[PDB]
Amino acid sequence: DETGKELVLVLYDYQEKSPREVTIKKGDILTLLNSTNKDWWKIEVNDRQGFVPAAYLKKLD
Repeated sequence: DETGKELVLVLYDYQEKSPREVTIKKGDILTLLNSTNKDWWKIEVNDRQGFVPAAYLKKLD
């Protein structure tokens, strides 16, 4: 994790809305840190970790 193993493809741009969210760019390949919640997954982008919509990411496997 925390940069390595499970990766995800960002399907659409996403602008953070809550203090626990992060902003992601469409077309980015990022580390999937936690996919236990159906609607909200934690990922890493740059030097940040936070949630974004699960539907806005595709799991790469």
